[PDB]
This record gives sequence, structure tokens and C-alpha cells, in this order.
Amino acid sequence: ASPLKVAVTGAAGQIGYSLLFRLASGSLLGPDRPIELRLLEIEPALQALEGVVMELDDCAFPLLSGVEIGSDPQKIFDGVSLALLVGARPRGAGMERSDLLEANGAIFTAQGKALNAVAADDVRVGVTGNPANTNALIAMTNAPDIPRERFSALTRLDHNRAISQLAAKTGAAVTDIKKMTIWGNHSATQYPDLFHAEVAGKNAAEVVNDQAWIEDEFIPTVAKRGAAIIDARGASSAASAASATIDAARDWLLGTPADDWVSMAVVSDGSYGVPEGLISSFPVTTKGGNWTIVSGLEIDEFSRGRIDKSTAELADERSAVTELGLIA
Amino acid sequence: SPLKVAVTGAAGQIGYSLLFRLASGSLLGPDRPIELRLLEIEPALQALEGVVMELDDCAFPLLSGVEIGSDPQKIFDGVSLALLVGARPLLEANGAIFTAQGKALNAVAADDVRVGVTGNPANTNALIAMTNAPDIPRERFSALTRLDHNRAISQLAAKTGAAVTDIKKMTIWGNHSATQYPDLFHAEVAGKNAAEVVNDQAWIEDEFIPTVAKRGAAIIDARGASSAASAASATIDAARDWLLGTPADDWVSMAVVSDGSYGVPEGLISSFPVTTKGGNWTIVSGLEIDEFSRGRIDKSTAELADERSAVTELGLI
Ligand code: NA
Ligand code: NA
Ligand code: NA
Ligand code: NA
Ligand code: NA
Ligand code: NA
Ligand code: NA
Ligand code: NA
Ligand code: NA
Ligand code: NA
Ligand code: NA
Ligand code: NA
Ligand code: NA
Ligand code: NA
Ligand code: NA
Ligand code: NA
Ligand code: NA
Ligand code: NA
Ligand code: NA
Ligand code: NA
Ligand code: NA
Ligand code: NA
Repeated sequence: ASPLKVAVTGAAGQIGYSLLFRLASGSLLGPDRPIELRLLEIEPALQALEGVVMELDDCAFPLLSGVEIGSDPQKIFDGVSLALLVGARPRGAGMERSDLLEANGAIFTAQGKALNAVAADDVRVGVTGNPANTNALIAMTNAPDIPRERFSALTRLDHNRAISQLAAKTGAAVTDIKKMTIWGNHSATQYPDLFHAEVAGKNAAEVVNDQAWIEDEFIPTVAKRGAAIIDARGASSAASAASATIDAARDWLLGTPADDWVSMAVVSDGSYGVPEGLISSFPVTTKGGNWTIVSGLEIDEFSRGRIDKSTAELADERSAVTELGLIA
Repeated sequence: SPLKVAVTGAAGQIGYSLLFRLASGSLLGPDRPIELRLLEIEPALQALEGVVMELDDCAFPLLSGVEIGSDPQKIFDGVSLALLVGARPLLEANGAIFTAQGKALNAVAADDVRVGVTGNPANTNALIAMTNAPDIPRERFSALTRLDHNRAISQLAAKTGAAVTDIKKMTIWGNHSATQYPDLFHAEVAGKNAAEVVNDQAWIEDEFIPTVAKRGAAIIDARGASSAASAASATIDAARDWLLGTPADDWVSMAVVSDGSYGVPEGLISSFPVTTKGGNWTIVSGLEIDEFSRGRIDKSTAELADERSAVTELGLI
């Protein structure tokens, strides 16, 4: 196979440090599909990025066809088929992800315009940098010649967290869990939805049989997990964010299993009462590098309220970046 | 059935880079589960809890479970692969660590255990561990020279323009130290003898060997931090090849106990060209050692013997 050209921003950062070795080892497309890494950093981090590339070379990875590094997004994104926009300022303890809306926003205006100018026709664009949904909205709107559906923000770390907590509660293997959904924003208002999930062919909410645990423990544990990692580790998630980035990109490009769906924050067409044009997390299936929102789910009153709270937040964020002039 | 894998220094930088790859399938592939048993010192256990939170958040299908602790006799119980990564960042300080860890392994590891030592000074730590485990066959102990090996492959690929897949039969001889000897005279670049391809002895001595030997310091100069991800990667490569076997047209480097082969003093843990099958290594037989290579091999094994003498004088053997 021709090498897949993959761009990674913030590539000398902590997420990048985890992610690049998984990419080069075969985690994205498997053991027979080479990858070319195109790595972006800010100028003061280029010496460190040179060091990371030395380490990549020193792994003697058979799949790594080559590496280009630089600080010019038009050079690094030239011809790329997958762009992993990870680099942005991190949050720290006591911060909400939305605290970084104005700071990180302008990065995404510029990167969307660069992608628009130079990326491969088949590009798919994943955004991990915070606040992720709004940053993906910024990038998507600044790339009018790339189809809107090519942009996604990462809610897969939230999704995976929710799988982990459900498996723990139920005594199940992670492989038993299917049809998890995270709705809305990658924030504290995210809604992890058990009511459509399955634990080995059984409805998840019925298996747990405990609405109070769902409301008082499960939802806030998942929603606030990032802050819990900051408290435990002293720094934001890195390896697990990199792992979720690989999972989301892999499923996007190679497809979801027939019996399952995943969570991706993508542009709303109004489905499920989610305001049109927001980047919001939905249950989706994928095939051929394309996603489709899962149709037909009955949204119960409790779920409805939690979804709307989260989409309300997204609408507020969208208004703020529109007022800052970052959109279009 | 999950392979029980112990990792020491598990909240360190190598560990951070290693554990997620292990759990994702890098060691045994996509259908073989693993159980992680993570050792740290007591003051690092809080941090290790945070690493386990992130492991759990990955929802890894292969990760059957995780146990953490500071007692090697608990963590190593029933393990079939022990990756001894943690060490004091010299010979004496690490001596107590590896004496204690070899004794623990001897007491509680699985019969089929293989023990890979990444923590420095790796060869002599491995020797100490092996000596302290008289009920585990000596061939189960290896020190990691795979990072040097892969670094050599990297330099040789850059010099020749070949793909890394075109590079075979690289060897690192001796100690994992500045006296290591990376041997191009038996390596092949797309079938052709590597030293004949390069055709430049001054480049070998003045550039290739010192660049390999000093690479860790070059990474630190560049990144401001040590080479954790590539060390992790080498650790996985070496353990994977040990357990699953080497390719039929290739060999790898492993530091293992010497039977005298190639003039390496018996009983030293020393890096040899090896093939693997069934979880067992065999030193590559039949290689002709030229005068230049003999001199460099003997300089390294002299250092290994000096280190063995030092730890013997300290009472660690
Ligand atoms: Na960075
Ligand atoms: Na990292
Ligand atoms: Na691949
Ligand atoms: Na490697
Ligand atoms: Na390596
Ligand atoms: Na470059
Ligand atoms: Na667009
Ligand atoms: Na709640
Ligand atoms: Na949080
Ligand atoms: Na939490
Ligand atoms: Na938590
Ligand atoms: Na609407
Ligand atoms: Na909009
Ligand atoms: Na609102
Ligand atoms: Na340790
Ligand atoms: Na380390
Ligand atoms: Na594995
Ligand atoms: Na956990
Ligand atoms: Na994850
Ligand atoms: Na041995
Ligand atoms: Na080893
Ligand atoms: Na042998």
C-alpha cells in the first residue's frame, strides 16, 4: 500500500509522545499499511521535535515510511489524508475546558484554512485540542472546500471511560459492552447514555437496575474523569487520550463492527433535536471513512434533558467564537 | 488464558511508554490477553494509581486485569514475563534492587518465566538477578541491548538509504554501555554485506560506532528528557521476539549468559547475535570474527568482567 500521510499537531507534547509511536507501530491501520508522519510544532518546540523524531527512527519501525517536521501548516498538511489536530494549550487543575475557547480558537481558524488550501481530497480531520467540539467547528467552517462531514471532535476518550465504568459495575469484560453513546459536548455536560447500551445482549440500564447509581455516580464519574486524572497524575491525560485518538481514527477509516456503534462529535443536521450546525457527539456507525448518525433511538425524558443541557452549552460556545470573529 | 506480565518502575517514563503498548497488543498480538502486574516503590504508588486510571480508560479488550504494589513477592506471583525496567538512575545501589528481585522471582514466578532487564547497568543487574535465582534456569535471564541494536539499524538505514526492512543480521556485542560493539561485518543491507556496502572503515570507527554508543545523550540534548518511548519499544521488540521467535532469515541481539562462545568469558551476561524459538535463544554459530571486531569485543567483555569483579567484591554475587 502507498503510505497514508498523517499529520499530527503539537507533536512534541505529551499526547503526541504517546500517539506517534502507536501510529508508527501499526495501531491505526494494522501491520501491513505504511504510514508517513507529518509533524507540526511551534518554532520553540522544533528542537524537542527533532529529538522525538530521533527516537522514532531508533524504533526501526517497518511501517514508518518517512517523517517530515516543521512549523508551517501549509507544508506539513500538504497532501495529508488524516489530520490529527491535537496541539493546543492544555488545561490545568481548577480549569474548565471552555476556559481556553478564545486562546485555542485562532489556532483552528488558521489550521482549517491551511487544510482547505493543501490537504488531500480524501482528508479526514480529527480534533483533540480543547474545547474540542468548538475547535472542530472553527476548523470546519474555515475549510469551505472540504466537505463538512470530514471534521470531527474526539469524544472517544469519554466513550471509552464510560465502557470502563460500566464493565466495572456489572462485572463484565469490556468486550461485552456495545452501543455506548456519549451525547453532546466534550465537557462536564456530556451525557453518557446507558439506555441504549448493551452488556452481552442485555440492555445496560436494565442490567445495572439502579437509576440512582446512574445519576449520582456513573454520569459524574465519566463527566469529570479528566479532572480526576489531573488530580491523580498532576497533569492531563496523555496516553489514554492518544489511545482514544487512535481508536476513533481507526474506526472512522476502517469501519465499525456490524453489531455496534461508537461516539463521534460531528456536524448536526438537526437529528435528535440537536441544533443544526453544531459539532456534537452522536452515536454513529462508520464505513468507507464516512459516518452516519444512528437513527430511530427513543429518547426518554431524563436523557432528553441531559442532551439539551449539553447542546445548550455548545450553542453558547458557538456564539462566543462567532462574536470573536473566528467562524467562516 | 492471560499472560501474566510484571513491569517494575511502572510509574516511570519508560513504564508510561510501555504499558499502553503492552495492553494494546504489541507483545503477543491481537488475540492474546495479558494481565499487568505493576511494581513501584511506596512513594510512587499514588502516581501508579493515576497510570492505572488511564489504562482503564483505554477500554483495552486484551487487558484482563491490573494489580499494583510495592512487594515483589506479590507482584511477581505466577508471572511468565518479568520486565525489570526500574532502577536507580551505581553498580551497588542497583545491586540491592536486583538481588531482591531475583530472590522474589525465584520464590514465586511461573515455571516458564522469562526475565528481561532494561534498567541500567543492565548486563550486571541481570547477572545479579540470575545469580539470585538458582531455581530458575540461567538462560531465562537477559539484559536489553535491543535499543542499541535498533539504533544501529537506524544509523545504517540513514547511511545507505535502505528501508529498515532491508537491514538484517545486525549485532551488538558485549555490554550495554559505551564499550558496546555494533558489528556491520555480519549485517546485510538487502542481501549484501553491510560493511562492503558502506565501504568506509573510517566512517565505521569515527562516526557509526560512537553515534550509536552516544545516542541516548543526543536525545537528552534535543528533548531535555531521556529516550523513554524508544526504550519501551526496544523492550517490547526484545520480549516479543524472545517469546514468539525471530524471522527465519534474521537474528537479534540479546545479552544472555555466556558459555564461552566467541571468546566471551563464561558466566558473563553479554550481548550476542541470537535466534529464538519456543521462548529459547540460541547464539548464532559459525561467525568469523575479524581482527578489528575481536579487539572491540574484548574491550567490552573486559568491562563486563571488571563490573562482575566489582559486584563480587561488594558481596552481591
Ligand atoms: Na507541544
Ligand atoms: Na506521553
Ligand atoms: Na498501519
Ligand atoms: Na521498536
Ligand atoms: Na527501539
Ligand atoms: Na523534516
Ligand atoms: Na467544511
Ligand atoms: Na448526574
Ligand atoms: Na473533567
Ligand atoms: Na471521575
Ligand atoms: Na474517577
Ligand atoms: Na436545528
Ligand atoms: Na453553525
Ligand atoms: Na445556550
Ligand atoms: Na520498581
Ligand atoms: Na524511566
Ligand atoms: Na500484548
Ligand atoms: Na479506574
Ligand atoms: Na481511551
Ligand atoms: Na541468560
Ligand atoms: Na531484555
Ligand atoms: Na546458544
